[PDB]
Amino acid sequence: DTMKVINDPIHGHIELHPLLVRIIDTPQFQRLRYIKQLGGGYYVFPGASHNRFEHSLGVGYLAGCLVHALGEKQPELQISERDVLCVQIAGLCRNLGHGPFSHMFDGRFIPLARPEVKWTHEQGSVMMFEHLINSNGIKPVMEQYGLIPEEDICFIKEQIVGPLELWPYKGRPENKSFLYEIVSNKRNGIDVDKWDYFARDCHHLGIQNNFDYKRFIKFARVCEVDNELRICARDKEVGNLYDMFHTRNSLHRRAYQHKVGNIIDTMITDAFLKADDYIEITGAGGKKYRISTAIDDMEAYTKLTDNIFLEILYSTDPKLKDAREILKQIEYRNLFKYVGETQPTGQIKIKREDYESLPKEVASAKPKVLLDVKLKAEDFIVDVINMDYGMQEKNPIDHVSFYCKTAPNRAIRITKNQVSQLLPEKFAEQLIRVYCKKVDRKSLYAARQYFVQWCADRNFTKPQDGDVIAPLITPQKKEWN
Amino acid sequence: DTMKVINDPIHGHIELHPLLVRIIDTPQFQRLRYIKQLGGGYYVFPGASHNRFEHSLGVGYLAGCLVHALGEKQPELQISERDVLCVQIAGLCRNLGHGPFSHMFDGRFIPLARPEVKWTHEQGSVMMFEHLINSNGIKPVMEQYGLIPEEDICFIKEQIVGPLELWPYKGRPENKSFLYEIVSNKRNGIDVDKWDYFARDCHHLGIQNNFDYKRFIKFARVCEVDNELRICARDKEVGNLYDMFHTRNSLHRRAYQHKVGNIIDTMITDAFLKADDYIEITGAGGKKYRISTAIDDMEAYTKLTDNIFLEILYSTDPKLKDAREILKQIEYRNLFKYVGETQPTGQIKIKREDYESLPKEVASAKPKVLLDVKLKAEDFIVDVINMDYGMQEKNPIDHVSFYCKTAPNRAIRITKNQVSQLLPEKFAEQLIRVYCKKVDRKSLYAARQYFVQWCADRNFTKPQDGDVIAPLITPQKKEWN
Amino acid sequence: DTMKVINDPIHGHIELHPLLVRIIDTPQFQRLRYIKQLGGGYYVFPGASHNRFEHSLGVGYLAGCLVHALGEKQPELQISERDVLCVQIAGLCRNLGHGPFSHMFDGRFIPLARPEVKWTHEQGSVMMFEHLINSNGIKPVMEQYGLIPEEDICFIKEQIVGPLELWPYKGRPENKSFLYEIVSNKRNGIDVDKWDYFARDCHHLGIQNNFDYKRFIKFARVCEVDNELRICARDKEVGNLYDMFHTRNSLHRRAYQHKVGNIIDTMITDAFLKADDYIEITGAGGKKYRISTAIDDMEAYTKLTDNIFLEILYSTDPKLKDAREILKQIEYRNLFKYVGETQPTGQIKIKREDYESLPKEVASAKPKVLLDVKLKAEDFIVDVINMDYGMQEKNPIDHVSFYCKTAPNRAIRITKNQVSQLLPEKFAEQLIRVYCKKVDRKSLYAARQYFVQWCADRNFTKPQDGDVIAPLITPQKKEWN
Amino acid sequence: TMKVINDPIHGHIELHPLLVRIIDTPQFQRLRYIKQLGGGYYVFPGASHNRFEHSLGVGYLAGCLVHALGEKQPELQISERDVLCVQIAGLCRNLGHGPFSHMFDGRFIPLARPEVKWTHEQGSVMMFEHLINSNGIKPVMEQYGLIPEEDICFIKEQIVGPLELWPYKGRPENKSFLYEIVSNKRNGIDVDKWDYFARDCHHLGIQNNFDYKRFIKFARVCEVDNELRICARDKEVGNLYDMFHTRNSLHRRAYQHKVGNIIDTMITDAFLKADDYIEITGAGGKKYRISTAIDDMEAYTKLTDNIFLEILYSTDPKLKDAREILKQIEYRNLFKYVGETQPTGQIKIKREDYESLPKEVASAKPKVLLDVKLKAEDFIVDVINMDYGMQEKNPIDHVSFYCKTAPNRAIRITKNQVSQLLPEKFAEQLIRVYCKKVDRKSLYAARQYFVQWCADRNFTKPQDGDVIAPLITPQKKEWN
Ligand SMILES: NC1=NCN([C@H]2C[C@H](O)[C@@H](COP(=O)(O)OP(=O)(O)OP(=O)(O)O)O2)C(=O)N1
Ligand SMILES: NC1=NCN([C@H]2C[C@H](O)[C@@H](COP(=O)(O)OP(=O)(O)OP(=O)(O)O)O2)C(=O)N1
Ligand SMILES: NC1=NCN([C@H]2C[C@H](O)[C@@H](COP(=O)(O)OP(=O)(O)OP(=O)(O)O)O2)C(=O)N1
Ligand SMILES: NC1=NCN([C@H]2C[C@H](O)[C@@H](COP(=O)(O)OP(=O)(O)OP(=O)(O)O)O2)C(=O)N1
Ligand SMILES: [Mg+2]
Ligand SMILES: [Mg+2]
Ligand SMILES: [Mg+2]
Ligand SMILES: [Mg+2]
Repeated sequence: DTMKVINDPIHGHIELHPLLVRIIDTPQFQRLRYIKQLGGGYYVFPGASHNRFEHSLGVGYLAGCLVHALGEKQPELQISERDVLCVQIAGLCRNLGHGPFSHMFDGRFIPLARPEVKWTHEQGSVMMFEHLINSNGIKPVMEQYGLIPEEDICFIKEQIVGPLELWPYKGRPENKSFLYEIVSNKRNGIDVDKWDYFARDCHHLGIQNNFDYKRFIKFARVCEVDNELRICARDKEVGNLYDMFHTRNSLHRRAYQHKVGNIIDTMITDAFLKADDYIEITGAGGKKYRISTAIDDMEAYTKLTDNIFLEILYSTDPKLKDAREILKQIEYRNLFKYVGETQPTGQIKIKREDYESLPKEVASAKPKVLLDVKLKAEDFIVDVINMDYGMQEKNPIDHVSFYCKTAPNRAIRITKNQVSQLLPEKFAEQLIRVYCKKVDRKSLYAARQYFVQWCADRNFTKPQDGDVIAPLITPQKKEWN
Repeated sequence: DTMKVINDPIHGHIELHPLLVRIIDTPQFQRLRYIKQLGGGYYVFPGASHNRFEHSLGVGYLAGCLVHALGEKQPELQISERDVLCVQIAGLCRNLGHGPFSHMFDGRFIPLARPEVKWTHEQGSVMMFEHLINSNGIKPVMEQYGLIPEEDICFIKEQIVGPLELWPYKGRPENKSFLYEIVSNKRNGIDVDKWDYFARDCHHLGIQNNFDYKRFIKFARVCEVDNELRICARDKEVGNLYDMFHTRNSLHRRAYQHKVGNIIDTMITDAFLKADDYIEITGAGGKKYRISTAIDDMEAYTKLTDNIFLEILYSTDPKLKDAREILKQIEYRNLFKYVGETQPTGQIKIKREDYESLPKEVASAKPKVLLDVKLKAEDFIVDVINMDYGMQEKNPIDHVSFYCKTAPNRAIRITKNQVSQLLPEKFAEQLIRVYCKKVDRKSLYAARQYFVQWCADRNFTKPQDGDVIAPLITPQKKEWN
Repeated sequence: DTMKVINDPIHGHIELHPLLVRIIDTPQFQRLRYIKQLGGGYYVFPGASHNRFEHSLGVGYLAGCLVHALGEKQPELQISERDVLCVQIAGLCRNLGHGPFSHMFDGRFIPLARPEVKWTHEQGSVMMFEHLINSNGIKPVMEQYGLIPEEDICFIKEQIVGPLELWPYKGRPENKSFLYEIVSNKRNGIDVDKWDYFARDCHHLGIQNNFDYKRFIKFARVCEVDNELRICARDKEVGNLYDMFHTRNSLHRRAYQHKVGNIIDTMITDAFLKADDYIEITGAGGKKYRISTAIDDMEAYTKLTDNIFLEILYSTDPKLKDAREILKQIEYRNLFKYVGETQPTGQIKIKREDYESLPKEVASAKPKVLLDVKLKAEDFIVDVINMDYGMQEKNPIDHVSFYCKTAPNRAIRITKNQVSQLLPEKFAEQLIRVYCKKVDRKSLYAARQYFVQWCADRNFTKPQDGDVIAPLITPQKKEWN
Repeated sequence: TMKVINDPIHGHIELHPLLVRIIDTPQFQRLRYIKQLGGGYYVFPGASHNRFEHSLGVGYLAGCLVHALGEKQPELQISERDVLCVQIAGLCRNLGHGPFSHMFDGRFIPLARPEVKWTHEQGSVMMFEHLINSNGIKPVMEQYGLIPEEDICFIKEQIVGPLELWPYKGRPENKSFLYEIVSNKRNGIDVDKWDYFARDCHHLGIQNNFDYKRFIKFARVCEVDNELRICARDKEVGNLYDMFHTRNSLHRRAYQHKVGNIIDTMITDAFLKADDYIEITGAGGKKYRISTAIDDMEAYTKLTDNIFLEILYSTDPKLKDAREILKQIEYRNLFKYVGETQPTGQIKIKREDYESLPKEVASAKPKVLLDVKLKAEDFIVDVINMDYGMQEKNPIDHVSFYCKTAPNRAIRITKNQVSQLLPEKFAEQLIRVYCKKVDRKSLYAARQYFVQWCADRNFTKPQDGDVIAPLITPQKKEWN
């Protein structure tokens, strides 16, 4: 038996071992062909038609490259063909649990539709994996290639979700600790999933990627850090790591949190809410699930994809009128309208428990201005976006180990002051976007007065356009002028 | 009134006129987001997730580039804003008629489901364009921006499908003849649709593009050729024009006619045929249409997209069983198996009316070999692919006009023997691929012996691997050495 | 007369007006073919073989794109073909005054050869432009295309060096003020020269570019600011402008100030100092000049290119032995050895008058360790590098104007707090690199100890590898751990 | 420890320290001062790249191909030692290039030294010898497990072929396939091409059609006529025809560009007029000329693109003629392109005839009234042989393939098994004519002689023939 070759525009010709092919050629993996990587970003960036499927191949490919690289350079690590496959499998499978429109589903749909449940795509990836394995006769095929399903299935799932329950992992011991850093690096977020999506999202969005993962791979080594074996970067490359998270943040600003992309994701989510009662997805034993409950049964979830959008769009059932009308207004580009953007100030930190209350606050504002129409809470959306370097307030580069040229086996720490003064002083912040559902000229004018008035009242930053959109309101606030 | 900017990975930041934006923001154009450009090719090239929507924006942009370039260099042509917009609209809309999986629908499915009808995506584009214009109050918007609907609608349709019936066109006179060479060039095939898909398909497939469309635009001029003002290429660019069609042929060979890609298209088509009695598509006044009759009402056709594939795959209806199973086999990768490729020799052409007879002819071969199983006509698929330079046996470069540096207004002609001896002798050929529906080790062995024997019997070329797949058959034929 | 097309790998097919062709085809322009853009950088990045010539074509191209784009969108500015040509010429001739190995020459060599005189490549470009025009008969050709020599030459020089002495410019009035911001923007540094070197350097270096100059041009508008017409960016592009300076700093970190690149430049400069007396360059009327004095006569400077490197390398005269040995060490790669890098803490900064004393300070450190050799001051090279966003301590985005979508003719200001808390808190810093001229294991061992001890004594930052290269030294300083 | 180098084409390349010692010599570093495409840079301003970085990439790619063969097929017994000798050959096959690359051994040496037979390959072998001996590389080689007696011979043989029956001494015939990596004499499918396709394209602003990585992935070693050879996958045969189509296309667009070539020619004339006056020092202190530097490697080491500027900046009265030609280049006062034509039917122009062609053009008698009469010396006639690397032969007839169902069995694939759309011929000649007199009247005359001459010889009708010579082309019925 020989390898399958697959051509990918990002990575070129990738070789896939027959076990990986077996996993890929299943309904549970192929499902990822019908889930757009960037959700509603396709409706803003017309090149972003790419799906989770090809992203997963790439992650699997890169996990293999990193593990081979480490193995060829340091044979004393005892990296086995078995470890390589298990890392490739984890990389292939870490995106299995995504739902329709990727981050729209667990980021917006599930939290509103079922506020009580605790669901992430990572948890889904682990459940969908198990389902893939059992439904498809994968265990014997693993054994055929030297894998041991008892330990290795555990290893794979641990790589995706972390500790399943003082070394906390059963899949592998502390001397393979570095394997846990490849696919999903819980310590600092420097992993191959980022490296595929940087290169791949840039290719499709029409933005260029400034981070060189192949250079990182050539400089990476394993060293003993606090009695674990860990992946270490070369000292003088610390600048590139900082830039890696800078790039992540700027891809979030330019594309992933695009103000129209997010409002499209919001309109899609609203339509899913209105359709949730009347759509049925046949699960295991012929049982019936909703869009919001297909997450409890992997056989139903298997069939939950972006197709839901077009089920609703093309439906004739009058119970779906409301859902269908909202999708129709997306097609006509009759979208909820962007009013503006602001941030908090000092150490105001807007908590999740207060998200529901923000539209009422905006409608409660009392601008000293004569207004033709008057707007209510229902007429406002307030979207709160938590921008960070992947570790809330923490600097992930403080959780990175390095080595120097003169003694490559010796791990060292590097602080922000040892690198540059031109680096960020904070590593997290919030943006607040405000939109109005009432879109004629007179409503939009009013929305802008209320909005800027509210920014004034809450001591938020002056919107960039504030003097233009609300010249009677911005003189009131001393901090602004 | 301002231009929308859109960012395209192929062309960068494209500007859209408000009238173009009102056309794009309709159900009839937006449906092109759910039709893959390369149909089944996504299932072989994982980067080829792109859809018809982004290709159409590009054709529209490049149509505008070529018409602006001509207008700037040659003001005497009297090219107006109005002409520019109609060329852009024809370019944006020339792909409106595509069905599910693009060329699969009009090249595999409709010929087999509706043999009696003359259907092309071109004729669909015109029907869909009229439906788009009437359904969305576009005629007053055209008038708002200085177009004259009865004249300009005719012009737009003529650019897409040719004369609607001296000078055969009603929309513009012969002094504007060159404008009909931009979006769909019936004389020699050199047009902006090709240029967009060379660049876009190559970006997504992972095969680099070798044709430079920007260089062609820099050198393009309008000259008088037999009493019409036509587009002329610079003399010493003739070589790049030959390379253009060489590139087109190369992409057909590597990607568009990939042997697995074509058989996935075949399987899907099969699923669609078995499903066609049962799928209802709701059209005008709530009447119901079939997949095969959606082409008869544009309201229904508006809703006929790649969605149909997943409607079938996720159906529970027992009546859709056989269709659903074929699509499920695609997911497991249990595909009909490729047996080999051959071509006709000498004078033999194979006409479209002989296609049905071929699986029978393969089944009737009598290979002199020990064969465990016996295969019937219904076990074989025979795909006949007509490969050419866009004009059957004709050299399209014989239908291009050139100018020289010393007399830029004087059109000339250039023959093949004035360019190079390293150019093709013929400009059309046929490939014949044979596949087997039974996929076991023994049926496949038999399939190979029938196929190679059939090749020998019909005097076709020796398959490349023929001495390996049937070592006992290929000795018999002296022509094969 | 028609346009020359040139194919550039960065911009594609650029059209050049016949006047521009005439300026280009002179010894004074063609000179730039023999001057490497990145100096000694090619000896580290083997892709960086590019010369100032192609970069100059690119700057002129982009200068025309920006002026044409402003003209098309805003006809009310009265941009004439005259203005376009002059801006293009200023763009082409901006780099005429570079010397051998570009920034090496005016950044290292001239300051050490002729400490008293003050020479910049900007003034060199103005003096070389004049000599180009005068020696080649360009004035009459200017007039043949409707330029007015006395106004327009003044305008061209002014766009390069700024005012030649309260509206300070003679070449154009205040109502064309925006034209002074295209080629060399003295207010904030946002200009087309950067845009060309970002794309070009990246293409050659093998590092990818994050900045989209074409997006910036699409969003640019001229608006009234303090009673001046200025170029304004769209408000919500403010983040991209910050990203632009971030990309510049990043290229300086990775490439332009590479530690080995800089030392090669330093070694080359040392060879030129040793050669300076003996190399003769013939200027106006057979007067003889040195490498250091060819900047006084433009006929000599025309003949001063990277060729100097090879004339020294290939020489056999005993007078040049010392120069020739240093260049031979470059070939053998027996370079001065990098010791390490630190930065100053607090807001101490090292003034340019202290730079000479710094090698003596390093030799005067007394690390408490067995050293087999003592090093003297002349064994050390100390390279101090100012990193900023182009305006020393200042935020150049404070000197940029913006407009918003609701009133596109109203200029506004945006402050750093209106953008992001993730931005740099400072805009300038110093790097200090230390190298040793004695390269054997013992001397380098000692240099590391002198070095780290000198960092400790001065309260500079702990070198990243300090614990590894000087473990007997770093324990003394409590703050380091 | 490896050194890492960032190349824009290939990315981060790892160099074994033995490679680094070869590279860090005067003999290898001189390749920094020799442009890959010669006078091409004077037409394509992106093509500033030199032979140095091309050499690195051929070295990297030779390494990639041998490694990949070793990993896929351990039964070939490819050792670390074999990998290093193949990387060195790859690295060193360009060492013998002279100023402006193909200008030097294509134009200047054949005119200045017609007596001698000289190629850049021979020069790469002589330069490699000098590199080794001048820099103490033999003991460094021993230190990494190489054996200089055998391994120097193997490296040389990889560049130049056999140095006089299995013809090779550097390796036995079980390692036959290793001779097919750096410079493949059987069919021209080697890594030198792959690097230049990608590199030249990147700098020229033309996009490359060929996927070398895909080729490496599908490559295998099989036995073919009692010899191990690199074989390709059967279905990749179309890609191989494409590779040669790409090569020809790059020749047409860039390497034989009508002005690039005429700049090479002018530079070549400059070097001919300077040859008596430039002196370059060699071993034992002996002086050599531009034309005789090839006889002494210590002198040849100092002979690079710098000679062009030494001539351009010179003050010596004796160099004035050579200096003026180079100054004509700066001012863009070039010899003028007149046109292009080809022979017809079986006609083939012989290399002994090239000299006489300008006499033929000047001796033509166009029926047109002319102000100027032009002599033989006013014309340059450039004959360019365009092929698929093997004169009239199809290189894909010399490639071995394997199919999926029997990967160890070599097969042959004929052109009719592939496509009817492929070339029927694999070689042709282009004839370009230029005039050294550049005034409008001379150029108009040059055009009438040229088209008359094409008509006399029954060559192809130039493409612009009815426009440039409307009074000459109606005489020829074959043309209309
Ligand atoms: N010339 C060419 N053909 C295919 N191709 C892409 C498609 C796919 O991503 C990858 C492997 O395709 P290939 O056709 O080699 O594989 P297949 O499985 O059909 O053939 P087999 O080896 O089983 O006969 O490359 C590609 O980029 N270029
Ligand atoms: N930083 C960045 N933003 C957007 N963008 C892409 C997306 C889209 O194809 C094109 C225009 O987006 P923009 O955000 O400018 O338009 P929008 O309509 O949302 O803003 P408006 O002008 O209405 O306020 O650019 C892009 O590539 N990079
Ligand atoms: N096929 C091809 N040829 C040239 N070329 C590049 C080189 C050069 O930068 C630009 C213009 O070259 P061209 O050959 O068109 O100009 P030339 O001046 O020799 O021809 P003329 O028009 O005077 O006859 O394009 C290019 O990319 N591809
Ligand atoms: N950030 C960055 N730096 C360098 N670089 C390029 C230059 C060069 O071709 C290759 C290796 O450079 P590096 O700086 O890593 O090596 P050097 O020999 O100086 O460091 P050492 O390891 O000896 O300390 O990469 C690169 O692309 N990006
Ligand atoms: Mg296959
Ligand atoms: Mg908008
Ligand atoms: Mg020309
Ligand atoms: Mg180093």
